[PDB]
Amino acid sequence: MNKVHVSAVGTGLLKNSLSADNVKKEVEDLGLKDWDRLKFDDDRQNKIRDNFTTLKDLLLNFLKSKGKEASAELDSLLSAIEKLQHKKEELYVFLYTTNTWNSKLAGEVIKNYLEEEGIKSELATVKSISSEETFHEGIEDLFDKVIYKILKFKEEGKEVYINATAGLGPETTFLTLAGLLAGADLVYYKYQEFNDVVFLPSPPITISPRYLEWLIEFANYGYTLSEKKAEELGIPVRLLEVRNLVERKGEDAYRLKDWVRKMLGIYL
Amino acid sequence: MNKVHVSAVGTGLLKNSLSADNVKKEVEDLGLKDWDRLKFDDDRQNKIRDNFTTLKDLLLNFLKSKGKEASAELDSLLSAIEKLQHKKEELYVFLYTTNTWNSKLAGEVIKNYLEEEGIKSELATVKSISSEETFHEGIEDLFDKVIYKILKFKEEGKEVYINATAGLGPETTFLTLAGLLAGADLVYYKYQEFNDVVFLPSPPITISPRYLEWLIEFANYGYTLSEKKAEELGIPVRLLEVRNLVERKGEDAYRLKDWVRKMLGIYLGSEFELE
Repeated sequence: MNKVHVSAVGTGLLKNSLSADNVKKEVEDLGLKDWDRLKFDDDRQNKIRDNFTTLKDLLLNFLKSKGKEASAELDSLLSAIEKLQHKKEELYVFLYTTNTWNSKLAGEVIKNYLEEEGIKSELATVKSISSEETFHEGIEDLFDKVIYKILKFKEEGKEVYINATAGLGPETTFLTLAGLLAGADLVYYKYQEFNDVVFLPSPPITISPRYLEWLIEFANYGYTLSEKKAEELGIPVRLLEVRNLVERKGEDAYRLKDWVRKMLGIYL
Repeated sequence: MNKVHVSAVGTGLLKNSLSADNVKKEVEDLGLKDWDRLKFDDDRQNKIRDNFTTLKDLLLNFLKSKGKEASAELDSLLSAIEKLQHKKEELYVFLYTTNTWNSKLAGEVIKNYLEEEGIKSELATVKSISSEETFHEGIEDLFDKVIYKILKFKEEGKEVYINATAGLGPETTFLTLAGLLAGADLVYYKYQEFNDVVFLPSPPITISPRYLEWLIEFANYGYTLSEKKAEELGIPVRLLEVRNLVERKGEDAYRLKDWVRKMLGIYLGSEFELE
């Protein structure tokens, strides 16, 4: 399994499955009508939790019935595997989703489907983003659960392919960017439109070397300074502050942002 | 205008405006029910072109009436401007949209609304992506109309902020990545289910220097290398082929892919192939 595909999983499968009368019936009977849009802390998440095994089998039967197009994630994954001619014996699919019952339901059904197709996979869960505070925690969690896994796959000598299709705006862009900094080989994307997988300009990137030297220096003075130590060591803290890398936390001091610490994990 | 925001414009505004019964009426009278989802070469694009002034004023009055939240683009842009405290005198908004009448309609209304709010802006158009062939041409045009414009704004000494809200999937991942390579300072995004904009980790990035040296070497040898010659230069052509940087041309030749040459224009200058 030298060929890893990485993909987020959303709730599109749950929404699509309401097209089957048997699923719609069960979802309405359980009181789960808008199950594909439940927020992280909606009490109706607990109806999914309580019925998890029976909802898994129900959605796996639906997906078996309808095929890969029931999941935009499966659809992009399996199309890309076909287009790249990756063999099942060489494949590992790293799925991730938010730690919410509706998302985990989708992820486990996709994992079970791939395993019956003879493709090994895992499902990792990341904190939900429900607010601006939790956005930053969510990003850090993506570094720990996903980006560091990419880095480790690359150090084992695996090829890593990122499915940009699935996910909400900012998480997919962050996944792609940080994924490429971690050494991912290629990013792809399926348009439903023309039913074909394209390869994004996936240039291999690094943190700008001027900036990486300054940032590694910070991680030798704790994780703050005073302004006469930054101009001291040729660090344009104004430019660091505009580019969102330091926060004036001190009172003429500067401070190194937690996501930046996580990211230095790629290099140190 | 030393604070430049870059944002795509989509047809969400057109769809949203049908909430207002005066707009819905007028659009339905012209036979423009699905005007937010027309394909680039749908004959109804001509009905938009032919009624453009009328539809512009109608959407602009709807926008005035219902507020910025009728456009995910305006909403993210103006929320971001507020959160960053960017002043009207310092602002310039570079909008871009596909060269289709429904999109140009959305873009002109947003441009007009920003200008009435005292924000100078311009609207560039880029080729439609309607297929796999057109995907690559589409990306090249985004390099030429948007990414090279970011490079120019940076060379003028301006700061550049990218609105990563608006767009289908792949365009905004491309704009984020290539815009950061071109020196963009910050990327932001507005979540619907909150009132506020978040700032993405917008790390300053460059092409990996090992790869940039390898890719520049192709340019010195006519953009093709034998496997043997690639070896003598320390260029791992099979790795480059896995990352889609080169394409195998015959039994024993590797050619730099076209897209890579657009990206190298970031470091060598847009015209570098012509010298």
